Amino acid sequence: DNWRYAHEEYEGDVQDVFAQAFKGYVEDNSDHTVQVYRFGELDIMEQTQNGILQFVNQSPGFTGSLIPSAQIFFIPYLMPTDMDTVLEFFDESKAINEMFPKLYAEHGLELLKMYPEGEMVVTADEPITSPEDFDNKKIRTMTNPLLAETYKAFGATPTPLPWGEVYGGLQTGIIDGQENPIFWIESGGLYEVSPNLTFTSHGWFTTAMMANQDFYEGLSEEDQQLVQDAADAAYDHTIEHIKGLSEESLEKIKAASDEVTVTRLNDEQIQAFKERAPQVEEKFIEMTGEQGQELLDQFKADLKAV
Ligand SMILES: CC1=N[C@H](C(=O)O)CCN1
Ligand SMILES: [Mg+2]
Ligand SMILES: [Mg+2]
Ligand SMILES: [Mg+2]
Ligand SMILES: [Mg+2]
Repeated sequence: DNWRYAHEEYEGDVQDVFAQAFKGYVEDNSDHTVQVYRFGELDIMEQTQNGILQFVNQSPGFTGSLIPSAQIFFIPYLMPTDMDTVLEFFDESKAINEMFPKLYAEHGLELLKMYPEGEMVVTADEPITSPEDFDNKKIRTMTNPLLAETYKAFGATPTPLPWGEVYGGLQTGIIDGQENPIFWIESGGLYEVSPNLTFTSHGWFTTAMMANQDFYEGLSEEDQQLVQDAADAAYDHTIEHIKGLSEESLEKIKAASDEVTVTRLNDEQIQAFKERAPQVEEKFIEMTGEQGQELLDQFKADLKAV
């Protein structure tokens, strides 16, 4: 059979590395093919829920509108800063590995893997060292309600836009900045039009890969196990890919542009942003109720454990 798989990124980007590794495993261990669509090549969540696509890689930044619990990743300062700790969290978290699949299943999706891509970095038309520096800045975010609340809490004017409108928007001043991992800032050339990078340490860009659940449940036991084993292979390959990637990506940006500036917030500057985090957490629970509180409690337990 041929299984269609869509993701949000371009050739060679972190989601594509995961996708090609998944494809490779399926094709090396079966007679099936995986047809991968990169960004723009086909909405993708709609097409997966209605069965046009078999697999989709969608980030909580977008899925959080449909699946409110996925907004948890946008509570700032909740996630750890360092790669090693984040990796252990994604490996061991009940919230990630048991609770989230149930929440996705409510929407007709078989959640196969969640994984990190890289630390979130702000880019803007000036260095952002305090919430006051965000005042009257239009900062583009992905399109979920809580992420807009995070940026409002930080002092910015969130301008939730889809990805396609971002480069041009920064170029012509529709927006004043954005947030993304360094590998994407590099690969998308965003540093050309948004040259001041600030490492706020507030979060990680994370993503999820899932199947249409009716499709998955219709597969033979053998093929279901093939998919699980492919997802595991892809996860391991991708985790190895992201090791050192942010550092390499930043060196590439510095090599390409003398106009780029890098601001790393110190502990005092970080605390000023962390002061804004609790009211975001309360909005998350007001958006998700007792079920959201249960997830958040487990997510926090899991972070304590690592
Ligand atoms: C890192 C990344 N950013 C996109 C965005 O900010 O819309 C979505 C796909 N991947
Ligand atoms: Mg100002
Ligand atoms: Mg204002
Ligand atoms: Mg150098
Ligand atoms: Mg040069």
